[PDB]
Amino acid sequence: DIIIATKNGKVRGMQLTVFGGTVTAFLGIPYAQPPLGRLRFKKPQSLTKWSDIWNATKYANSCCQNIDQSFPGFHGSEMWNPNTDLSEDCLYLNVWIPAPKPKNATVLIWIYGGGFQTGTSSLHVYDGKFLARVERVIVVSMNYRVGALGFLALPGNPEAPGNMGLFDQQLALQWVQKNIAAFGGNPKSVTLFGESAGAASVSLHLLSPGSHSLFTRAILQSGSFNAPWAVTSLYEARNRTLNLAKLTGCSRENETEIIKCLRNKDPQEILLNEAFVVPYGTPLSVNFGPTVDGDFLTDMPDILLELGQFKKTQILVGVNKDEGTAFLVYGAPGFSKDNNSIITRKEFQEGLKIFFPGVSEFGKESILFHYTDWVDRPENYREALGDVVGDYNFICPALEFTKKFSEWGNNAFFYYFEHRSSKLPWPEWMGVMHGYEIEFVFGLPLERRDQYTKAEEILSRSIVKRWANFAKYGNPQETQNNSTSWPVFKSTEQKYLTLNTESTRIMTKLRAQQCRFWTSFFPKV
Amino acid sequence: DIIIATKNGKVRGMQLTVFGGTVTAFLGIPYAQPPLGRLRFKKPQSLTKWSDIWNATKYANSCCQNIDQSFPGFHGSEMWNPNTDLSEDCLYLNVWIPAPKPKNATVLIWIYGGGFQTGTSSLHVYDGKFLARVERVIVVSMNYRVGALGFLALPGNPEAPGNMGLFDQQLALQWVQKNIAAFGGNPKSVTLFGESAGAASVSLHLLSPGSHSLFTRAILQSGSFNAPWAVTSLYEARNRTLNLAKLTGCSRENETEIIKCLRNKDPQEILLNEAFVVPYGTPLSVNFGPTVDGDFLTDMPDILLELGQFKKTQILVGVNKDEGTAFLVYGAPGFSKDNNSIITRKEFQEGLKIFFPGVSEFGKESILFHYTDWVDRPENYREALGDVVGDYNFICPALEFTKKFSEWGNNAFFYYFEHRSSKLPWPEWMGVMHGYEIEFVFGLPLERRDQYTKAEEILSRSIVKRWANFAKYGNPQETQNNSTSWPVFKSTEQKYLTLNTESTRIMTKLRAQQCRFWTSFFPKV
Amino acid sequence: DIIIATKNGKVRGMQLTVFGGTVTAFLGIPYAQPPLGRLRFKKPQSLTKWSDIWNATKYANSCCQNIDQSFPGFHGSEMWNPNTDLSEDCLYLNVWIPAPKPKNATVLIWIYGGGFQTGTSSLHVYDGKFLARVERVIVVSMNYRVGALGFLALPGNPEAPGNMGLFDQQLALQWVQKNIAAFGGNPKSVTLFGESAGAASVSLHLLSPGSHSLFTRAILQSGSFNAPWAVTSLYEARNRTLNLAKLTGCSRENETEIIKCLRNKDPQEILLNEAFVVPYGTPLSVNFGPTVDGDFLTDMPDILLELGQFKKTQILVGVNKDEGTAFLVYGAPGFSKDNNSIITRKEFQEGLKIFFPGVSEFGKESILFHYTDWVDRPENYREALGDVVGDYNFICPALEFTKKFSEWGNNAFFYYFEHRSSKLPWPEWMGVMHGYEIEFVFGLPLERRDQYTKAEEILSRSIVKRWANFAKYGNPQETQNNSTSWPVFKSTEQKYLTLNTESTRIMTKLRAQQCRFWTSFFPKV
Ligand SMILES: *[C@@H]1O[C@H](CO[C@@H]2O[C@@H](C)[C@@H](O)[C@@H](O)[C@@H]2O)[C@@H](O)[C@H](O)[C@H]1NC(C)=O
Ligand SMILES: *[C@@H]1O[C@H](CO[C@@H]2O[C@@H](C)[C@@H](O)[C@@H](O)[C@@H]2O)[C@@H](O)[C@H](O)[C@H]1NC(C)=O
Ligand SMILES: *[C@@H]1O[C@H](CO[C@@H]2O[C@@H](C)[C@@H](O)[C@@H](O)[C@@H]2O)[C@@H](O)[C@H](O)[C@H]1NC(C)=O
Ligand SMILES: [Cl-]
Ligand SMILES: [Cl-]
Ligand SMILES: [Cl-]
Ligand code: NA
Ligand code: NA
Ligand code: NA
Repeated sequence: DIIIATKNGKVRGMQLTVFGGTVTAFLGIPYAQPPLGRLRFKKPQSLTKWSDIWNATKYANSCCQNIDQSFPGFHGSEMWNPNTDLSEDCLYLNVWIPAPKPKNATVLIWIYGGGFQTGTSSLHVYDGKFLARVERVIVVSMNYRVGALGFLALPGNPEAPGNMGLFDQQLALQWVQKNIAAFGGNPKSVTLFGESAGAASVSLHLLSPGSHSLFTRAILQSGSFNAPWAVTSLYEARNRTLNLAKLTGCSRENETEIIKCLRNKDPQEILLNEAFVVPYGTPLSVNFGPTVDGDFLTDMPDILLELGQFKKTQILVGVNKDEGTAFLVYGAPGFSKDNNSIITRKEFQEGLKIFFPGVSEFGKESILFHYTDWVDRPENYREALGDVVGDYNFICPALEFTKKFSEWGNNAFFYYFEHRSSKLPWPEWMGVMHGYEIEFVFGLPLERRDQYTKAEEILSRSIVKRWANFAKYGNPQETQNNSTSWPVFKSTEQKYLTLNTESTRIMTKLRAQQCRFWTSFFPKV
Repeated sequence: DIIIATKNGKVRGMQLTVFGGTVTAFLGIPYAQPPLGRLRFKKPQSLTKWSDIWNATKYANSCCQNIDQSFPGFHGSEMWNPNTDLSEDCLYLNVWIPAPKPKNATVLIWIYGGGFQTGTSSLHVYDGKFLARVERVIVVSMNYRVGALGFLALPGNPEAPGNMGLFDQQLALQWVQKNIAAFGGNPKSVTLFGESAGAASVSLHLLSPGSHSLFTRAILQSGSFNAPWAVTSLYEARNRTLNLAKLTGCSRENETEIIKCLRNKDPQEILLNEAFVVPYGTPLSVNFGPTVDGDFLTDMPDILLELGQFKKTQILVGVNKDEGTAFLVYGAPGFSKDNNSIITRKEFQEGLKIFFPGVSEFGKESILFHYTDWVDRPENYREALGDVVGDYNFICPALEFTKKFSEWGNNAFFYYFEHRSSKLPWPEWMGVMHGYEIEFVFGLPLERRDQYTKAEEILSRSIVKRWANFAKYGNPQETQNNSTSWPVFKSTEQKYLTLNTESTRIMTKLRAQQCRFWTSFFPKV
Repeated sequence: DIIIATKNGKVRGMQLTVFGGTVTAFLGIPYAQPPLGRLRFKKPQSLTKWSDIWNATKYANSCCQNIDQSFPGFHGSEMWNPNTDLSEDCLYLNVWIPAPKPKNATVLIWIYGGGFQTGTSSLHVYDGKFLARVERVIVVSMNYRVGALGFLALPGNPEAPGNMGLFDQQLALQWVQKNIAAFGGNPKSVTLFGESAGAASVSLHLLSPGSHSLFTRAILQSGSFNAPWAVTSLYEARNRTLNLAKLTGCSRENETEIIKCLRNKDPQEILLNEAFVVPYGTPLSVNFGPTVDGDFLTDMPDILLELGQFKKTQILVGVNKDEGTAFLVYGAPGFSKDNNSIITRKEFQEGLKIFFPGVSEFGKESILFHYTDWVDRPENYREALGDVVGDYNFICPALEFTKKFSEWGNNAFFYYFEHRSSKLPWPEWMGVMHGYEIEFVFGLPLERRDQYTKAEEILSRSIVKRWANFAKYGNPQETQNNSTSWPVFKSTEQKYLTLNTESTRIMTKLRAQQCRFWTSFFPKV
């Protein structure tokens, strides 16, 4: 058996067989009072207490959230949908600990992405039992509130202050500071890692003075708060909150009255309306996300970043080669997972309209300009629109974050993931898609039984070791198997490392031309 | 009289006449519960307590261990055999303190070598009364468990977790932190020094976070954990533990059952079997040694070293000119202490087979290649095989440890001991053998009565002062008698200092060609 | 009235009129138990306690000590003799505090010189009322034991451990740490300053870990522990202690018996014998001085200095142009204060014999060599012998101390005092004598009534300000009156500053040729 005495009381885990060995899992440990009723929209409140043993033996409810129904039956999209019941009663977390119980293990705290609107920690690709087996770290993950239930903002108003999902994340990190030593974990050795919105959330914990002391280091996969989807401004947030009240017929004179009304609405009505709180929204729309609440976040993050006002520590940051493709089949004309999507100039022009709703005419023409001069290919426009979307949304904000961060003294490591999963269910033209490094990081290809190639095992093995070396030692080398040394990202040289199954290479200045466009010029339009 | 009140209770020492003066010795102070019975194989447990006075007036039991019987009657080998009764009841330590009682003396803590299989602190060449007389430091030494009784590993299993000898060492350092101030010693000024396995153990205390706070600085004579004999991997350890169970007919389904059985076996049966737990073993075999227990040692030490995860402090590291010769007369064909051992190519080839059991055919041919191109000498092959064995085993791992360590900021000093003791009982062709600087460090030649030359007195005097200056001031200069300044070992210049009776010289890049072979190339084969 | 409540109880001071203003003096505050009887030769014991008010209204007893009787009636020498009753009951100190009572004044603690054999703090040239009036610092001075009563050594023997005068000094600094805040003084802003043996004592407080925390910064006028008169080695000390026992017929089997006997002898018999405990002694002889006691001082100070083992802080160090002249009229042939002492080669040769008793023949010839090649002057040999004595004894050890100290990172300032007091009672050929900057430092020429020139007032004014700026701010600039900036003494450039009534100049490499002789070469002979 395996009871562990936490501050809140005792909890039971379950033994897992992994790679001829054992991991102990604690699935579904509550970390907050369920945010129901009076508590919906509020910050997570400290969890009651309890005698008797809590069975943390299965994954807990996933938070309310709209589901991706664009490809029913399709593993590509469906692997991302919640795989446990939705419920507002969702403030739970998971612990994988090596067997035997470690003495002082480094801890990795995963924060899932999904645009701040969706996601859950119980996804198969977020399963921590491998990292715990293989690198002997303890892996933790938590569910946090998404969509309006997690980010509805009416700032300076504790009824719905904004940022509740982040404070959920924070409360979980805290639970780790208070309880992980009982699990053989070292609260002084915690690395947050996360992907996409998850990566952005991690970068926001680097800015939140509330988070400073609740972790050691950070990893950002395909996301950073300076991405253009990451932060709703106070204006658009308030607009959106009201727009929502309107659609639920919860418009009121008084603002606490609006909240009180929104709290009698049922999750579904809120979920159903979340979509049209925005004018023209895109496949990247973040209807309810992080804002400048003057609590988690004290100023526009761009200012804090520019001015070195953040946790001084090492970071590991990275993006995938074809970041933007996943999004083009959610609205872009003549794109389809089911053919090769050779599109015309005219179609390219219309897709911009889709990704840059407004965004002026000249703005769009300037994107078309920067992106349509070439060594002349039917796939030209198709390739270009994916690259427009990844660069603007993922790659360039990540390279600029690394740059800005690194300028203040800390070591930074940058990777460019370029391996297309041999099992990817999406078609070929989509390439190395957004989110498809995660399974490498979590070490699924280490599982011989699971239809990955040998080369894939090897590559995941190495990534898994670099991630682990990073968390434990702030240095993501793989020192034993005669590997390519990963250099720090300097402003000036901007070296980054390439991850693939063949030649792993040191390279400089990723997307140089592209990012000058997006980073210098584009904000001005 | 001379009682000193320790935490555990009072203890009595004895006055020694030394060099027209007095040293106070405390020999055989218990520091742990005797590791007998239920406790065999476990970590050392905190020592009972006691009223009445413990007489620490003679050296205590030496730990169980196999004896070197290759030259009965021969002082060369026999000087190393235990010179007190063997017993599992062996967790004792010794204190030499200057008279009069010092006010705040720096402390040197000796850790003996002997391959982790043998050794004891009561050897005549480890006698601390000279250092205490001459440099007025307090010298401490402890016995720690060797062989399986000290290193039997079944990891994650407190019944035999591995590394018990190291935790013995650690517990002794602790006793020093808790008690040495009562002896006029400064717990804030402790230098660990040790030789061979002892040197490796010291280097492992540099990695063990458990040891960080229990000492100031370190000296490594002819040994470092990155030597190829120093660390048993988890695999080979477990293999060896089982192999042992098998030979004692202690194979069991359950693993605690295996330990329980091994604990009813008598030390001798365990001692007798320890040898053939290994396939083809060599004269350098370490059947039961340090492992990655995830307690004393959290990861492969090569990684921690490579990644700067160690105590930041000064080190003094060194090797002897003819490190490998001692081993060739324990199995190498046509070697003998009793003639000059001119050997043939064919004999050289066979000796490699002896030192590199397997180790591929090409591996051995590459050693023969690197080592058999010369200015053409009958002693060629004889000289070459000694040099193969010292370089691989002692010199190159020590130079690489210094290099790696020094890269993180700390001052490092490197010496190359090249004086052949005028009393060495081994023959001439063996040169400046492994272990034969110890008597210089401990200052035996300072003893006029003892058949050393004047030049030898002088050289020991100087070494003794440099060691002392190192421990007290982290700088191993001899500042008064117009000496050669010892420079720090930098990566890039790699200056080291030569110790002999004539010209003491500054030199660069010891065994440059040789170590590139062993350090870069050889691990790959 | 003016009572101040110290830890020991209340004390009364007296108002002084100074420069149209008021200083409050506390003269003769006890700081230790009187070291009489059982206590003679022991370390100073913590002072009883007391109700009622101690009148600290006049200078207290000066410590036992032989008097200079070479010029009865002569102000030159007699200004140095004790000007209060001698008594073993002499452990007293003085405080000058500005009126009105300061809020948080920097404190200067004067330690007098006199070869460790003589001196007292109540000398007119040590009067702190001016510094207190003019720079508003609090000035403290203490009497400490001199001669054998203060330095008799029998090391490791608390009956007479050596160094009692230093521990007297230390105990006084302590009294200042514990009590000066009650006097409006800042215990965190204490600068020790002292001259000659006093300067050496200051430099020894830089080495004594016991002193680390009892002061901020240091000033060394004409003295440093590395001067050849400053430290008696353990041998010569013990020799001297026994030699003394012999002359008092206190030779005994047992060593505590020797002390017990020496304690029934009356101060005079001890005082009378102190002189011939030495073979051939010189005018610079220090019969009983600092030793390596393994308490105040843990190792030969040369080693600690060479190895950076000292308090890291700023120092201000300096010497006078004609350091050695004062000594030549105490034994050197054909020298006299009463004529111009043109001496012959032969006389020069004999004076060396006087200053370098033995000291080999070649040693003396090498001094004559280095010092007798010139632009050919009858005063040649007379000038040369003064310069031999000052360089060896004062200048070169001070320049080398500054050099060595400064190499470890701290700012150092060096001055060369070159003004001959217009009132000096010694004759002209003696030039700028040893000890005759003190009156400048203490600011006597600020006193208009006192027969100094205007230029002298100005120069003292400036010195007094630089000293004050040094203590308060660690930087001895005089920033207001368009002065020459005092540069830090670097190893390499060795800039020092010249103090005189006309051109104050920056200069490099004082006595370059001379010190290489004394510093490199001479120790070898
Ligand atoms: C690619 O497919 C696009 C998507 O349209 C829908 O899916 C395809 C596969 C058909 O089943 C069609 O009935 C649906 O409208 C087409 O718009 C696009 O033109 C096709 N492009 C090609 C074949 O290159
Ligand atoms: C050196 O001796 C080797 C060791 O063999 C043994 O010891 C010698 C001294 C003899 O007593 C012999 O009976 C033993 O077998 C010999 O193998 C080797 O050939 C000898 N080499 C020489 C003389 O150069
Ligand atoms: C300088 O005086 C030296 C000291 O000797 C004594 O003092 C002098 C002034 C006389 O009063 C004499 O009776 C004493 O012996 C003489 O040794 C030295 O030769 C004199 N040198 C001169 C005049 O240049
Ligand atoms: Cl690689
Ligand atoms: Cl030398
Ligand atoms: Cl000036
Ligand atoms: Na542009
Ligand atoms: Na090679
Ligand atoms: Na010379």
